[PDB]
Amino acid sequence: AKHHPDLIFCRKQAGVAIGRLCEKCDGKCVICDSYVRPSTLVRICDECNYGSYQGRCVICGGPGVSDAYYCKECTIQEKDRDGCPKIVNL
Ligand SMILES: [Zn+2]
Ligand SMILES: [Zn+2]
Ligand SMILES: [Zn+2]
Repeated sequence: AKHHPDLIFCRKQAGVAIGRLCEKCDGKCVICDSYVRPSTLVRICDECNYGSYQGRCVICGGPGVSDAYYCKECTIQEKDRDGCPKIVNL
């Protein structure tokens, strides 16, 4: 999370690529880490989808087994409207 100073939200325009979650993170919200009920499918930007992290867990980088969602509280607070929710290093 950030917290960290070199870490931040990509927030680039999301495209058609769908964020994933590993077995460990399944059900968890990409933004708040809660298990509030899933509300909207996570999409990531073309750059976050490229490379080593492709198809990997959007939260931890583990092997993706299911699609990531924003929870209902997050969609109410409009956290899905900011763009790509992946944490990046910069
Ligand atoms: Zn949430
Ligand atoms: Zn991104
Ligand atoms: Zn994970």
